[PDB]
Amino acid sequence: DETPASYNLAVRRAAPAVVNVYNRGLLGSGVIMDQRGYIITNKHVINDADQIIVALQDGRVFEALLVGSDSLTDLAVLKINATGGLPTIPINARRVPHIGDVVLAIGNPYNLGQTITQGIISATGRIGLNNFLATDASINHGNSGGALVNSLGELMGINTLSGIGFAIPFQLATKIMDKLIRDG
Amino acid sequence: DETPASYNLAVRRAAPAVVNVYNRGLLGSGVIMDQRGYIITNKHVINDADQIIVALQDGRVFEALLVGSDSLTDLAVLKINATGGLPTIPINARRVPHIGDVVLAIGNPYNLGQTITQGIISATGRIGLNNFLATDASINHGNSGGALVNSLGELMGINTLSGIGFAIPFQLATKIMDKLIRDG
Amino acid sequence: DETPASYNLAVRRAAPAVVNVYNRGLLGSGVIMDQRGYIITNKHVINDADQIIVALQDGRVFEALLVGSDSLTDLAVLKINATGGLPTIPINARRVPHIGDVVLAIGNPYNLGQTITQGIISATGRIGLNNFLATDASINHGNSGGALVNSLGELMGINTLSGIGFAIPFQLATKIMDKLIRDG
Repeated sequence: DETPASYNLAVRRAAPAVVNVYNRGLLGSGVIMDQRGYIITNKHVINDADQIIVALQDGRVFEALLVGSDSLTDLAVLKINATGGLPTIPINARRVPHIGDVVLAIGNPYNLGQTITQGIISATGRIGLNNFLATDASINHGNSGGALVNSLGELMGINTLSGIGFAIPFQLATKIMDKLIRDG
Repeated sequence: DETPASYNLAVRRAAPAVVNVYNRGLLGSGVIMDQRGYIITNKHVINDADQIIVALQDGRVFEALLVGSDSLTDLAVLKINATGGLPTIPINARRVPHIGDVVLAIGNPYNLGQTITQGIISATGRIGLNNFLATDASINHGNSGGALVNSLGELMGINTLSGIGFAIPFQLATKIMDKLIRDG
Repeated sequence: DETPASYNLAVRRAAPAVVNVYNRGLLGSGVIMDQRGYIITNKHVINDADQIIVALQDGRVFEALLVGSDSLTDLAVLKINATGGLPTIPINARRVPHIGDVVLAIGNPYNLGQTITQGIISATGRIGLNNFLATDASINHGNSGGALVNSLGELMGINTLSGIGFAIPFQLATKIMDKLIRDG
């Protein structure tokens, strides 16, 4: 008949880029950022990791290398052997997230698998030492280190644990990722 | 002046079909499925029921007959004496629910009466023995056995208790209802 | 590229009118209602207040006078010295809030500052002595006494504490405010 109001479009372009992270010693989410095979995630996920294992929604499974992390922003960067065509998380550094914007929270809890929740940008600004993004989309261990995107699928932030949920603005998460790629 | 974003349309066509269920010995929700007077609900609602009483939003009140239930899917089917014109829950078996679709949860808790909550389809797939639908719309005893419909009002599922809520896909709930109408 | 689904418009026209309320003896939210400088809030906020202090999002800070309150509806009315141009909360007394309508909850918790959450009108009707509005938007002490507006920004209600949140219909809140301006 007609067309149901839906944010499925955003799911198809963003969700395949979000990933499951495992420990395989003798669990959380992550986000493929670029073709080079760099993935963002959370420290509390990969701490004391023995072997890091990444699993995509297309069925591919890799062993990840821990590039570097940042206790301050709780973020961590992994590195997998990028092969032929990787799903990457849509990014627009020219986009200015506005408060009230619709956002989808994407994460693959070890229980249910990939789960999309819906809310809006509740607030932004600074609250710490040196920048956060608040949202009423459910944000727990199940989707921590996951993506947070607008109705267009553009990456707004990386779900974090710093009725209200938090994310790290994609603009900051980028900078942090880039610096962690440093190799003194 | 202008027109507020609203999913009221879906409410007008679906909500009148959702019903209050009572015990009247010496409480939950249900859904009128067809003109014949068949209503879907939950087992944990009608278990050990003495007299089942159905109440519509138009003010009509019937005594319901328990056709049959299914402990596996927690569903149950009731039967009331369908009179002149019943409100039935819109159904489209040609509709494929997509993840991210907007959905409304409809249920009449014994406290507040009919209550509509809003979310999206978080996830689908299988997780049990032989099929579920996950959503971030509030789903509790207040709306259990209630309807879950898209922005068009089309039935997506039957609220169940198997920050995340669950429903039984309308495609499966149909089959289950049909089989329960069996009378060895 | 394109335009993200967003209720930011409603934020820009309504949010500047919502206010922080402080005690400054030796905390909650409020809503500027009219140019005269009348502000609505909650009793449990200004009870036993020594000095009431109002703070706008534009940086202006006033000392408020308690006009009057109402234990029944938990509302309270303050009065600040309206100067040149005040931000007032959009009001449409010709608008009929429908169930399913999108609504934004606006409040400035003492912790995070102004926070917008999103939901819909779950239910209305009466439930008390002499009229409420239910919604699945988060409603806590952080946004109590705050505004609740539709996607157009029009005031629907005043967040109250009477998974479900409550507000006082703007039509009633108006009448109550007007009567409290009485001075026997």
